[PDB]
Amino acid sequence: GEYLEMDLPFSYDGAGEYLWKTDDFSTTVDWGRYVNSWNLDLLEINGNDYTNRWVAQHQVPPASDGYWYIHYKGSLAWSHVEMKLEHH
Ligand SMILES: [Ca+2]
Ligand code: NI
Repeated sequence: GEYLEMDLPFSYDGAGEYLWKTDDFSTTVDWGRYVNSWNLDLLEINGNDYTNRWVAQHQVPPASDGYWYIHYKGSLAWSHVEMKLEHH
């Protein structure tokens, strides 16, 4: 299971189980830069459970190498995650 690097903003739609990594999360307080998901079985980031929950990027601790390691699992065509900036 290799973590595939991606850049923000990032979203994914549909079923499957995927491993992604990024170093692009906000580390300063910004309630506009968030992660959200729905209809997932699992969304874990650095061992923290965010499955189907809204969280600001700055609330998610990085790993000790400065990356965020994301494990996604969904079983539906409308399973979804997004990691992005609030448009307003
Ligand atoms: Ca990057
Ligand atoms: Ni605008």
